[PDB]
Amino acid sequence: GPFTRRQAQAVTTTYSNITLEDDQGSHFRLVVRDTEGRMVWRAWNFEPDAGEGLNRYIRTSGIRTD
Repeated sequence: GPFTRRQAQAVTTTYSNITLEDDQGSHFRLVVRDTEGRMVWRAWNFEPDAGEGLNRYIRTSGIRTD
C-alpha cells in the first residue's frame, strides 16, 4: 500500500525518474517523471495504496534499466 521516507528513497535511488517533493515531514509525495523529467504522475505517502498507482507506472520495468 503506502510507503515510508526510507522506502521512497530506495525506489528513487532505483528510479531516478522519481522525485520526493512537497516534503512537510511525513506529508510528502513522490513525483514520477519520464526519461526527460516531465511530470507523469505524483502520488502522496499517506495514501492507503499509493504504491498501486506508482507500481502501475513502474510495471517492473521503470526508467532504471528500461
